[PDB]
Amino acid sequence: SHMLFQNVSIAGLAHIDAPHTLTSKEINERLQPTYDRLGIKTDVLGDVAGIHARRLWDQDVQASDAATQAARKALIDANIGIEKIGLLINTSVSRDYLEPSTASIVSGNLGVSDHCMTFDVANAALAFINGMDIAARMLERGEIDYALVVDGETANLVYEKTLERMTSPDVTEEEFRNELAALTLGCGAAAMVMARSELVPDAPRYKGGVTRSATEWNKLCRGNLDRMVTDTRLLLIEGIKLAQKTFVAAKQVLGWAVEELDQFVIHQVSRPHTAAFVKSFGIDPAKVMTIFGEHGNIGPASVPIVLSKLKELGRLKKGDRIALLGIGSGLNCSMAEVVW
Amino acid sequence: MLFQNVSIAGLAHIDAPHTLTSKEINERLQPTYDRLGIKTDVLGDVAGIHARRLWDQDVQASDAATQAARKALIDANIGIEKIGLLINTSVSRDYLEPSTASIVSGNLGVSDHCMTFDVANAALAFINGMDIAARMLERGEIDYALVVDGETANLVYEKTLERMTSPDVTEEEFRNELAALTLGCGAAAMVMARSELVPDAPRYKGGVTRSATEWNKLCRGNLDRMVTDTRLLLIEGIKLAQKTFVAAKQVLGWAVEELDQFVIHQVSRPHTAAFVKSFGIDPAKVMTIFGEHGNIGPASVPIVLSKLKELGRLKKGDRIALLGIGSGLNCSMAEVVW
Ligand SMILES: CCCCCCCCCCCCCC(=O)SCCNC(=O)CCNC(=O)[C@H](O)C(C)(C)COP(=O)(O)OP(=O)(O)OC[C@H]1O[C@@H](n2cnc3c(N)ncnc32)[C@H](O)[C@@H]1OP(=O)(O)O
Repeated sequence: SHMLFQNVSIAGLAHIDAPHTLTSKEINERLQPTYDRLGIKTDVLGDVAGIHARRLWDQDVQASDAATQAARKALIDANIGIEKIGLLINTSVSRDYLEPSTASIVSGNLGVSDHCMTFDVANAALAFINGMDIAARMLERGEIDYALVVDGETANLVYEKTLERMTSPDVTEEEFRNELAALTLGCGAAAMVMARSELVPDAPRYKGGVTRSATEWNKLCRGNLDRMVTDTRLLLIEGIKLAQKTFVAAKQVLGWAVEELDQFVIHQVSRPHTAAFVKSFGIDPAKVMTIFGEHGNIGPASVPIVLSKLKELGRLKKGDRIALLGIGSGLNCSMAEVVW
Repeated sequence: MLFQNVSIAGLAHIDAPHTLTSKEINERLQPTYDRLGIKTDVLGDVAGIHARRLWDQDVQASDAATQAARKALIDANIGIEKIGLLINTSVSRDYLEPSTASIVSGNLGVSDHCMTFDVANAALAFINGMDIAARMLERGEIDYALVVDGETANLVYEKTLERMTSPDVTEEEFRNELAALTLGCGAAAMVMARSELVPDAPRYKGGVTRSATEWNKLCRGNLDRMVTDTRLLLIEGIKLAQKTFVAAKQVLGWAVEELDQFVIHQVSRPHTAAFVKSFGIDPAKVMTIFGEHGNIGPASVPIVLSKLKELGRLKKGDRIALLGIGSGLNCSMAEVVW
């Protein structure tokens, strides 16, 4: 077994693209006076990070609202009603309150039954995969028939407040550099219905995978509702080191050889980080979908949004082996397999 | 069915160092009380919370949690290198990213194999964390798990007492922030293990979970503010608690006279009284610390369990019912055999 999941399936999947486009060109317009004062002559967003646009919601959209929208769409995709759901996990970085959980708010919106178990999982960009594993352990055992894993991310306030701080006459070069990665974040949402395979014999299978950690690096990227501070240089170097460890494990437990994988669904922090990742493991770039260029980094929703987009694009065929991979602040790294 | 091979290897709590009495709070509120014409001591006489504990300045959730974790490892007689899973279940949190668990894990020096993340579910999350860990242990993924929880209410007291002493405060504003004045600081941590590793240790059997998520608006909390519909929350909270207990009677086979301790969420005197009379539970079998510690959120249940353990009270075979509940509303009831 190697503790891989048996008879756990993806019954439904969906994403929501946030409606309002914010271009790096617009951003650079606002920041230009500060660029000039600091003597920055390069387009650090568009050319260095490789981000050309990102999407935002309306101001009044909460994490629970975006998650609820994705969940209803996924329920339709699995062709089931909310009454079938025995577990709902919300995995987002964004959250409505410290208490109650965002999951309870989403569950109240959807109308789950009084038998439905709900809670949040938080773990930066890897939480959706953590949520899938937790649901999978219940599904494999047969405690429930169907689960929802949900995730809505809102970056509105971080853009609003970061831009104000950075266009201050008094902003220091250090603060500017520290906060710049915030302007690579994006809004979006995703949700997945997982099921016992017996109920959905033709659905994709989720096998799980492996995780490794380097929690001595927990200071590298710190975020709250209106601020994210990031050591981008160190994140890259230490992130890659951690992935290599995780890849050794993936080869032991998953039996992975890169040329035998059909798709790589990778969490994205920037264009150069992704290029370094791919170069490191000899991955065929044709096997790596990216949406960072126009959606930026959607935190823990990124992986399932990309998977959902691949499905919607017709890129996924029966029997395709799909690798889910990411490095999340912590640091953590998880790699898991789906067989379409 | 129930967990078969899961034990509690170690357990610990931290009581916060500074006492804030209700008498001391009331002296501060008094001129607000004299305006508005309030002549009742709600905290002391009605809620029955006479004191709560605060941390030193700038103690973070992660610091409190790390403190409890080091104690719980000592209690379990294991080094951090044996921990394959660390879950942080606190309401309080350092940041949105990364997990507070990664910060505690960094403090402790966990290994590069150790899986970590947060579970958030108001005052229920410790029991949720226990069950998540239990499923991994049963499945052979790990040998030992830490479940940790540090709560800090310092800021909520500072900010709330500011608002309540404002010359503008109205009585309705006062009433819907009053519950914030029943919260308290503290921390707890638990080591869970595969039973073959720790044969004399208490067994955790798991339990049953019910929800009333239509009531998610009734208690809303951030670091600096908690707004609470006290009346409806007490009424619906006990409604769900009553339903989960009925479910527990069915699947765990529970009958009241056959349980030796009830370890319940620590809310208030009337909440407690209302629940205990529903099922004719002996109040002598229900340890309470809110009188002096207030409501410590999801850490309340394991803090009580730890105090019972340290009291040296419990005997082998004692059936201990863990009754958790949290804003949501969510309720979970589970059994430990000592
Ligand atoms: C399974 C788990 C089991 C756990 C146990 C059960 C949990 C269930 C809950 C689940 C939750 C989930 C998780 C959580 O923990 S979420 C947090 C919830 N915690 C709390 O609400 C604790 C704080 N509240 C209380 O202790 C009670 O609700 C109080 C004491 C407030 C009322 O208590 P009681 O029933 O006695 O109300 P009464 O109407 O008969 O008293 C009237 C008198 O008191 C006065 N007054 C009243 N309210 C307020 C106020 N807000 N502001 C100012 N004053 C107030 C009033 O003016 C009057 O004074 P006087 O006219 O006579 O001058």
